[PDB]
Amino acid sequence: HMATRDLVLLGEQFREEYKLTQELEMLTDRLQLTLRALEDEKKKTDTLLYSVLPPSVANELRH
Amino acid sequence: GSHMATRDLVLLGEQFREEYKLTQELEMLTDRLQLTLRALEDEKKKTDTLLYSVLPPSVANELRH
Repeated sequence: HMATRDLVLLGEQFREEYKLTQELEMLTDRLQLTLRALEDEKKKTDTLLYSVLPPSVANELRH
Repeated sequence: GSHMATRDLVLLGEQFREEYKLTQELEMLTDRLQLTLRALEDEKKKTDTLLYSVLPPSVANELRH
């Protein structure tokens, strides 16, 4: 017993779930970009931390 | 000797706070992810109910086991 109402409404349910997965994709895309921004910031911080050291000590830490 | 001048110290302080700003954005985004997942769970149970509801009760009961 699937009337026209139930069929239309099932169609609308699928569409609502797609809007939500589209939001999940946008969020995860942004999360990956913000992680990359953190990686880039960290590279700068790390450089600054090495820069204040005596070179033989810096050398020793780099491995 | 080491050479951490006042400039280097101040800048390192600025590096740390720039990084906290980024981790705060990461926490916000992850919060929104979990909120969006919860809305999807809520929507999925409505869809699920609709799909059971159109079946003969016996069939739905049988699938529910």
